[PDB]
Amino acid sequence: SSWWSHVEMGPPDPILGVTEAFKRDTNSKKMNLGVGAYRDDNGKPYVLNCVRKAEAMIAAKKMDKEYLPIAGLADFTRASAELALGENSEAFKSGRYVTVQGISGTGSLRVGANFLQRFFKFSRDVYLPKPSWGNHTPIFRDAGLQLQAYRYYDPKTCSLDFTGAMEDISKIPEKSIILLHACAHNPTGVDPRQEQWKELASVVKKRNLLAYFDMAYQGFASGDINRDAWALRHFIEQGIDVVLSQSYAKNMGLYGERAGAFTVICRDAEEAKRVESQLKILIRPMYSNPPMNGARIASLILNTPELRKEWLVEVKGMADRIISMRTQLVSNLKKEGSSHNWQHITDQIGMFCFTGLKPEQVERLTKEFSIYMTKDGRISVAGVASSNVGYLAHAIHQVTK
Amino acid sequence: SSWWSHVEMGPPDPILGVTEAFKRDTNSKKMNLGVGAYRDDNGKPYVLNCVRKAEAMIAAKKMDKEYLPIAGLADFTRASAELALGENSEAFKSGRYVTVQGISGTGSLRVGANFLQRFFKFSRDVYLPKPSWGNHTPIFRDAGLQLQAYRYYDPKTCSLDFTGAMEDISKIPEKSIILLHACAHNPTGVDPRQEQWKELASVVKKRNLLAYFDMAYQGFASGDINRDAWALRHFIEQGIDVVLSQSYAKNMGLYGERAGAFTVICRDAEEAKRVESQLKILIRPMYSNPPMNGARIASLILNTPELRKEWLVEVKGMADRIISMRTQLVSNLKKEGSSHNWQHITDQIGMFCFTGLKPEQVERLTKEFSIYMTKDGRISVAGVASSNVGYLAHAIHQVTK
Ligand SMILES: Cc1ncc(COP(=O)(O)O)c(CN[C@@](C)(CC(=O)O)C(=O)O)c1O
Ligand SMILES: Cc1ncc(COP(=O)(O)O)c(CN[C@@](C)(CC(=O)O)C(=O)O)c1O
Repeated sequence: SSWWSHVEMGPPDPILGVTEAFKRDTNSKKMNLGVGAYRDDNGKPYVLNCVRKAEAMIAAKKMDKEYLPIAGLADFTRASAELALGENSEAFKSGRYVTVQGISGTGSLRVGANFLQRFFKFSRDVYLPKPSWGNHTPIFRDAGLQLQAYRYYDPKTCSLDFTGAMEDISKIPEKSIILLHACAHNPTGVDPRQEQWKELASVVKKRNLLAYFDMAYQGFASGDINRDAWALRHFIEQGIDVVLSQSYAKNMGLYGERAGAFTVICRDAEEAKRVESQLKILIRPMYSNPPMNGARIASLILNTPELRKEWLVEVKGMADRIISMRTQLVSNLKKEGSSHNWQHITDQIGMFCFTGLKPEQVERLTKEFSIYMTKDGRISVAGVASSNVGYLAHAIHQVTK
Repeated sequence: SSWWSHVEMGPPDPILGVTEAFKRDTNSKKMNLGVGAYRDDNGKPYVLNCVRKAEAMIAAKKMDKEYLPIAGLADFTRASAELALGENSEAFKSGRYVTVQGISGTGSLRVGANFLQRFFKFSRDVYLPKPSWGNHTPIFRDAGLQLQAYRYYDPKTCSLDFTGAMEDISKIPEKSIILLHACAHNPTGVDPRQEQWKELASVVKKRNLLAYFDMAYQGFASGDINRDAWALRHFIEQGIDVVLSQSYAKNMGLYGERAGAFTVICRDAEEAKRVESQLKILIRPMYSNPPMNGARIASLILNTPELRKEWLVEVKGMADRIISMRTQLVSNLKKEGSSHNWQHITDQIGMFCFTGLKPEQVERLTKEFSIYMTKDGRISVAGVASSNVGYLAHAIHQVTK
C-alpha cells in the first residue's frame, strides 16, 4: 500500500472531456461541437485582428514580465468595470466598485464564491437555474456553499418557464444568493425578455437576495455589448448591489490566455477599499498574482480607441456568422427532409443550440459521424463552418430520421 | 447596513505589500529590495534572451489561443518533470509521476495543498521550517490543513540548527507532511549540506513522512540546475515518493506570466493515471485551465536544444552577478567603516540575505534612504546594481553605525 492506492479513477469532464475524446478520433470529418469555442468559416480557430495588433504593440514596446499587483493590471481592471457598468453609470462614476483581475470567468467565479463563503454571513445557499452551466455546481460546492435550483427552461415549449421561475424566485428565502446569467444563457440560449428582466429585478430587490451575475458572453447574445449588459445595469440602477464575473475567453477569443475579472458593487468608495483588501488576502494564498498577457491584450484593446472600434466590428462579425450557421442548419434539415421542428436552432442565441437530442442519438452521432457534443444534447453552433453545415444537417437527420 | 459593512480593512501583504509602498515613494534613489525579483546591473527588470527568442517563434508561428487541456501543455508538463527529476531517473523513465501545469509556484503549491486536504487521509498536519516563506502559512491554512514547525535557522550563528532540526524531525508523527525547500531556502539562504541532506532523507523515510518539496529556485543556489535538484532526486532515489511544486518565475524571469507545475511521485504508471484524473477534477472548478503563454515560452526553451543551452548560460550569469553584488556589499560595509561582521551576506545563497536588522532599522532604512525590504530583515540582493551597491552599504551602515 502506498500514499495514493485509495485514490480512484474520476471521470472525464462533462464538457472539457469532450475535447479530449475528440482529439483521439481519426475520422477526417470529425467536428468538435463540444465546448463553446469559436471557429471561422473554414472551421479554424480565430485569433482576432485587434488581438494580433495589440500583441504586436506589446512586443514592439519591449515590456517587462514583472509581477503584477495581487489585484491585476489596473488598466485592465478599470476598463472591465467600465465595459460591464457603462461610462454613464453612477456606480462606476462614484467608484463604489471593486474589480479584481481573475483567471478568466472560472477563476473570477471561484474568487467570488470563496469571498462569499468567507464574508456572506447571511446564507450558504446559492440558487442556480435549471439547467445551468455544468461547472457552476462544483465551483460553488468546492468553495463551500450549498446549491439550490430555480426553474428556468421548459423543454416542452423550448423556452423560459417564466411562471415557474417567478414562483421559485418569489419563495427563495431573504438574503440568499442567486446566480443569473447576464445574457446568452448556457446551455439554453434563451434569455428573459427586457420586460421579464424588469420583473425579476423587482422580486430580487423585494426578497433582498444577493444577485451573482455570470457575464461570459457580453456581445454574443445580440452582437452588441451595451445591449448585452442591459439587464446587469438595469439591476444596479434599481438599487441591487450585485457581484459579477466576466470572461474575455469568447468575446475576445483569449481562451487559453485566461483574462477575466470579479467585481463587487459596494455602497461607498471606502467600502470598496475594504472589500478590495480582503479579496487580495484571498487571492494571495491561491495563485499570488494573475497572468499578465491576456490582461495586457484586453486592456490595450479596451483602452485604444481604434482597437475598441475594430474589436466591436469583429464581435459583430462573429455573432452574424453564428446566425448564418443557425439559418443554414435548419434549412439543411428541411433539405435532408427532416420531419422535425428545428425552430429552436434559430430561436436560440449565443454559441449553442440546446437541440433536445437524447443520449443514444448523441452517442450514435459521435460513433457514426465523429460529431462530438455534450451528452445533454448541447451543440456548439459557433464551431460550424460553411463547409460542414451540410454534413451536420445530414447526420442530425439520419440519427433523428 | 449593506452586504459588506462588516468586512474590515485587512493589512497589506508582508511581501507584495512592499512593492505597493515602494511604488508611491518619490525619492529618486529608492530601491525595492522587498520581493525576490532579479534586476540587471543597471537595476532594470531583465527579460532573458532565450525568452525574447522563444516568444518570437510563437509569434512567427501564428499560434491559436485555444483552451489548453485541464492539465496544461503536455510538452511543458513533461519538460518540467524532466527538469526536476533528471532524464536518467527511473521515476521519470517509468512514468510513475503526474505533473500538472499550475499558476506558478503559488498555484502549484495550492493545487497540491488542496489535493492533500482531499486525499491525504493520514494527517492534516504540515510541518514548516523556522523560518519559512511567509505565504506557506495561508496557502496551507486556506486549503484546510494544520500548521506545525520544525527548527531550522539559528540566528545566533547565522546557520542551520541541524541538531534541533533532527530532534524535531525525529519526533514528527508517522505519516505527517513536511515541507522542505529544495535549494536556496527562503528567507534564510542557508541550505542543508549534501551529507546533512542524506541524513534528513533517512529520518523522513524512517518516520514515513510525506515530503513536500517547494522548488522555486532551481539554478539559483549554485548556478547549476542539476546540482540544485540533488537533494530532491536523492530522496526519490532513496525510495521517498515526494510531491513538489516548481516555479519558473525566477529561473526564467517569467514572473507575471505565471508558469509552474505540481508533481506527484506515485508507485506505478496506473496510479499516476488515477491521481491525474482527480487533480483535473480539482483544477476544473478552480480556474478551469491554465495560462498558456508562460508555458509555451518555457517549453520551447526547455525542449529546444539551443534555447536550453542559452538558458543555462543565462541562469549562470544571474547567479554570478548576485554573487558579485554580495561581495561588493560586504566590501563596501568595511569601506564605510562597519564594525559588524557581514560574513552571512556572502555566506548566504540565492536571491537574498537575511541580514539580522531589527524593525526599527528596517523602518529608518525606508524613511531616510527610501530602501524597501521586508520587516523580517530580508533584503533582495538580486535587486542590487553596480550603481547603488554603494548607496545601500552606506545606508545599512548609518542605521547600524
Ligand atoms: C456560463 C459560463 N460561465 C463561465 C465560463 C468560464 O469560461 P472561462 O473560465 O474560459 O472564462 C463559461 C465557459 N463555457 C465554455 C466555453 C467553456 C467551459 O466549459 O469551460 C463552454 O464550453 O461551456 C461559461 O459558459
Ligand atoms: C519559497 C517560495 N515558494 C514559492 C514562491 C512562489 O512564487 P511564484 O508563485 O511567483 O511562482 C516563492 C516566491 N517568492 C518571491 C519571489 C515572490 C513572492 O513572495 O510571491 C518572494 O519575494 O519571496 C518562494 O519564495
